[PDB]
Amino acid sequence: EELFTGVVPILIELDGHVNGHCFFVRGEGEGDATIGKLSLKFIATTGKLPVPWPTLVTTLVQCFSRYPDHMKRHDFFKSAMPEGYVQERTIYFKDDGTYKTRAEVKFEGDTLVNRIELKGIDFKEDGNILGHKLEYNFNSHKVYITADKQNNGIKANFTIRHNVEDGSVQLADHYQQNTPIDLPDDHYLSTQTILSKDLNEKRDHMVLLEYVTAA
Ligand SMILES: [Cu+2]
Repeated sequence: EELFTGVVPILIELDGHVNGHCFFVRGEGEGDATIGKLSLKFIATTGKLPVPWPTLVTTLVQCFSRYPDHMKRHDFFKSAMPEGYVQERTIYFKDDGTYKTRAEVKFEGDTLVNRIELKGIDFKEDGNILGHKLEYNFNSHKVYITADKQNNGIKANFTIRHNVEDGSVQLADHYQQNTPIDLPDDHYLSTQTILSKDLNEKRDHMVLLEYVTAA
């Protein structure tokens, strides 16, 4: 709780391998967990990414979600601090390839840091992902959390809707395990996101603003 009153600096570092391709992504910014606001800039320090930016958005700190006082007792992510929880995920793109990921989220000094390993496999050649055919926007989604207990963590479930350029939609099935390095009765996070760019950046990048509240 108290480690998130005020505004906290965020550092996100990603390690990506998809179909033999390679990338590293670094993001700075800050979060305000008392109103659920995130602001972040990400740079692909290894030139043009091999996947479209919005596939990585879900993957790149839920501990910045806003919990109503009446729900403060059900916030897992904050309870596991300043020590760090591990976020594990599996992501199926329908009829297109998979992401499997592991991440440690923890405080380092006064910075909340999130360090991430990613593998991406079986992704179709010139499918929507490897073919960069998704629109550069993000939609709203609900993230259904539930207790794990038998491994002192939480699980999660949601489906991301991706806008394809022609007008169809790429579905991305997420499964999630978090585990500490507290338990919540079944609720969900309501997520809202805006993908932008910075007209004074040359490098390849993404600006991201986002609001999340629990219900
Ligand atoms: Cu690597």
